[PDB]
Amino acid sequence: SHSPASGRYIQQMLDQRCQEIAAELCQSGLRKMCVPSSRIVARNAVGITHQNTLQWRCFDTASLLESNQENNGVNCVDDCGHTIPCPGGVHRQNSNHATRHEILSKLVEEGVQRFCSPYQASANKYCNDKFPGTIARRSKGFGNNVEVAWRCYEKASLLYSVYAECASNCGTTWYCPGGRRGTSTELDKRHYTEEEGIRQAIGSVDSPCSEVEVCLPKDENPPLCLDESGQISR
Ligand SMILES: [Cl-]
Ligand SMILES: [Cl-]
Repeated sequence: SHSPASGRYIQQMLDQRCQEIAAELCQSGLRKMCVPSSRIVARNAVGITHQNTLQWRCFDTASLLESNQENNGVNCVDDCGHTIPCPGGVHRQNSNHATRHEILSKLVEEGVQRFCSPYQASANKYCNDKFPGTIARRSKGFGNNVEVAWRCYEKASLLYSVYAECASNCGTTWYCPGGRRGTSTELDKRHYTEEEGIRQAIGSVDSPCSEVEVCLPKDENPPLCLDESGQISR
């Protein structure tokens, strides 16, 4: 019934916030922002010409390109607050968007506290300490679509639509958006396999449960800590 997988709760909150922002702007007279909520998503991306940094912005999906080149791909966010390539690209002349970097950043920060597994956080911190900008997944490498290993992946090499293994809030198997296909493109090379280091980072996290409790993971912190059953007479 319920899957061991990220609910993408941060991204969901950002999209709803962006839908509210577009509606406010519509009420201020900004005609192009008067749209149903299905047209509005939050993406972290470049904007129009000269808007060349990654910022959180509210986009009208009817203005996004189906594909992107270098530079102009859009990014979504995992539940540990990392931005990862999502389908689509910014039309640099024609984009219909509203940049809202402060409020959306604040919502990401708040959402990280709720939704980010401390075991995943540890793995991500290891990777970023060692290789700035990278995050941890147990996923595919270059030119091999079967084998998985814990690696520090450059975020631009991940696909938000592809789920890959990450650490649950009990340090158990979970799956998160931002994965590899194991294909053989240049981007498929952009990672550092670190089995021992990531595993050590994961193993170093203190359990939220006592040693007389069983940790059952959840998609939001904290996990369930159930009293382990006794050596009962059955
Ligand atoms: Cl996630
Ligand atoms: Cl803002």
